[PDB]
Amino acid sequence: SDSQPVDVDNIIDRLLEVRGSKPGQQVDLEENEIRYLCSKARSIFIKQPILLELEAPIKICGDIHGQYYDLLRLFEYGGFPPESNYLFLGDYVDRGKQSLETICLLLAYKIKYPENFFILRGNHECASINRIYGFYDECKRRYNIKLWKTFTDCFNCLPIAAIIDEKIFCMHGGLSPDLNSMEQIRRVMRPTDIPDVGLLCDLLWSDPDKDIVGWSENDRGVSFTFGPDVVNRFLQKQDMELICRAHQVVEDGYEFFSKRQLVTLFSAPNYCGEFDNAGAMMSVDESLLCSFQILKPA
Ligand SMILES: [Mn+2]
Ligand SMILES: [Mn+2]
Repeated sequence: SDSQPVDVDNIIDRLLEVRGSKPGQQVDLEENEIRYLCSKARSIFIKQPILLELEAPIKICGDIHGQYYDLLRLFEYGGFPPESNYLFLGDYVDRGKQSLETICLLLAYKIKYPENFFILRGNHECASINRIYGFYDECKRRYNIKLWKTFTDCFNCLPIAAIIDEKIFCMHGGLSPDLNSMEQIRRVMRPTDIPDVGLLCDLLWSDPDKDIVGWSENDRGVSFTFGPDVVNRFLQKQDMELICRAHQVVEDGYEFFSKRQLVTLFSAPNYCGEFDNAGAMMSVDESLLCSFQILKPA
């Protein structure tokens, strides 16, 4: 009577209520509502495979980094669920100052539309990184450290890659020298933190590099860079048409690599208030043709 079961439809309403407002306006979610979001989505993440098999049509977004009103802006261009299906590619928290609203809306939509809304792990969906780039501060300030740990236990169960109609391979970062076969991705055990070495690390951290042949060291201090030859060989070996990744700011919101064999998507316009970039959202139709909706910075 005083207690109630958490209602996901009700939480989505309060999250979308600030649509007509200024960036900065928060959303009071109750601490048990957020634990419900984390625990219910965690259960869905664990049931669903760690390598998602998805079907077009689908809209795809890159990094968000707590720019919550840009998340709302993306849904205004793409169609609020369930009007469009979605795949997000990671990096939901840190750097911006409304990571809480950002991840909460995504978890809510994962729970409400579990067969039509999908989110992948990025390298900022790890307790170690997000305790230096902002999400830890934000949870502590607005709630408490124990809630932040509820998020990271959930983050540790996030799927790590996706395949769209056997032809588009999707991940936050890039390829790995240890990616022997897709089965190796399916066997990655959850929950786990992101290691400093190995297949899972590279999937969430590696970068393409136009000026390299093969694999070289990554200036991020972790994982590697790969050249156009690496993408070419992987698509031949795996019989696929496109790698769709995020993880890097790109001026026009999207940017191809190795003769359009790989695309980088970035969905946070005017990233950090510094970069003057657009955001892009990639639309994949049943013919597996890709088009881009562009969100220029306000
Ligand atoms: Mn990022
Ligand atoms: Mn990243």
